[PDB]
Amino acid sequence: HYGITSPISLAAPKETDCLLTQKLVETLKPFGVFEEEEELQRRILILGKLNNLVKEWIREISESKNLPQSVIENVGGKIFTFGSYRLGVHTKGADIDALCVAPRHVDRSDFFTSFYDKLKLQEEVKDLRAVEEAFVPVIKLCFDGIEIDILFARLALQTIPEDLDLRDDSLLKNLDIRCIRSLNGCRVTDEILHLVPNIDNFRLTLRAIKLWAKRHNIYSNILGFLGGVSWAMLVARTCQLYPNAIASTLVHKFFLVFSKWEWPNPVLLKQPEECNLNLPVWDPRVNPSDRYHLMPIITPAYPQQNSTYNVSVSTRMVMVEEFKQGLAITDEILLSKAEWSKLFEAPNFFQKYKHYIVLLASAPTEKQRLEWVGLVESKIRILVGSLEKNEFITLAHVNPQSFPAPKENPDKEEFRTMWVIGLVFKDLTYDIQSFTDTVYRQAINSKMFEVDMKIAAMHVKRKQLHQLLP
Ligand SMILES: Nc1ncnc2c1ncn2[C@@H]1O[C@H](COP(=O)(O)OP(=O)(O)OP(=O)(O)O)C[C@H]1O
Ligand SMILES: [Mg+2]
Repeated sequence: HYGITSPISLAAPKETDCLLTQKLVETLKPFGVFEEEEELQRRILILGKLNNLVKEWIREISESKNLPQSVIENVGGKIFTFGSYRLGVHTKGADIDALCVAPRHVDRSDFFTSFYDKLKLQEEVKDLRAVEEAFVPVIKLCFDGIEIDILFARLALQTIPEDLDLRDDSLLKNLDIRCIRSLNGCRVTDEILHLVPNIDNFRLTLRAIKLWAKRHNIYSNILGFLGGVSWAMLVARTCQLYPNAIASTLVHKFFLVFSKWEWPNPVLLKQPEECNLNLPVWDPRVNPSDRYHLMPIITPAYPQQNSTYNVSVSTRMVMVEEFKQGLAITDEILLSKAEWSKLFEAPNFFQKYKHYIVLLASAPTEKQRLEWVGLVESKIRILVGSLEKNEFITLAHVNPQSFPAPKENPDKEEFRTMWVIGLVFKDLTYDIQSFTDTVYRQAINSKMFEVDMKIAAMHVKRKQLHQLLP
């Protein structure tokens, strides 16, 4: 079977679960969860165009390197996809994650120069922006209105066979880490798709879970919660444990299983083999550092890593409790005492805590507000870390959903967004100032700050929140 343990139940559904699974599908449609068929066709044709451009590009490089006409006639080249799109659970408006795989005679500097220019002169391309210096180098663009983030990797192969499988550990044999990191995404995705008993049932379930997580304010890797990959792996492990169940049951078992999971025991999709290479691998047995991890969900391809080391005490608490409520609602639905709609109802965040901290960030230009909000959000965990060390606080729940904030000037217009943070006690002015000072500081030190880029935080009581809001 699938997994590092035996399944929990091999039971198949009853017609009763089949019609219950159809009502789920129906409850999801209004939420944009399912992309339109005409649009999926649009995206398919778009990738074909891209795949060809990559082919065309590589051939030209194969010619400038004068390689024999035999090689030139067989070098190949290919565009691989990964993440939600490749998983089959991308929603309306979601971006596409792609990797460009080329043979050895095409360097990375070629990707950022020869290939970048080729995209630059295509009629369908817009917003062609590159980031050659990121953790995972990437060229971003908007192809016919579709956001596409493209990684790049150079393999030690002379030619790229159409049936190349990127899971073969040998492919990493002595390669630049940049290349290794760029391959990780596809491998992890391709692994997940090969570790679940029934993909179709996996897709529909993942669909339901991601909506639920987003609606319940716990969807964000950056802010210490879970991102697409993490949710996909949790859902996959659930499938491995109920190989013959369908979506209505899996969604339920998802909550049954994880609301009772004993953290920090790690969530693994397969047994980790040992490989000669010396790459970072999550392993509490050899690495003491990895023992402090709170809610580990490990990547299935070498080198395995914890996809959620941003999860703190607060976030872990929040999600554990959210799993319990989740289990409860599905329990009713399964007893026909509730509708699937009840699972996707968002409990008013602005009313579920007796205290809150509100983050205000703004810049002089819409262009800047967007850039500023970027930097700010990456630092919000710092404040939570502080709020946590405080002896009077139990947890800080940052709502990963920011938004435009009220006017602070009736005259000139304003580009100001805001955040609302949940609090739970067992004054806060000092911790908030350290944060504020630290944000203004790190931003300025890393040359990513402009005069008039403001950031203010303030404590507020529930009753007073509704004021500083719509
Ligand atoms: N920790 C990770 N391990 C392996 N692959 C990762 C990891 N983080 C990101 N990726 C890959 O990069 C992709 C980044 O997009 P991200 O938004 O994080 O997830 P996604 O599920 O593809 O997208 P959605 O949020 O569902 O739209 C997702 C996955 O294919
Ligand atoms: Mg994505």
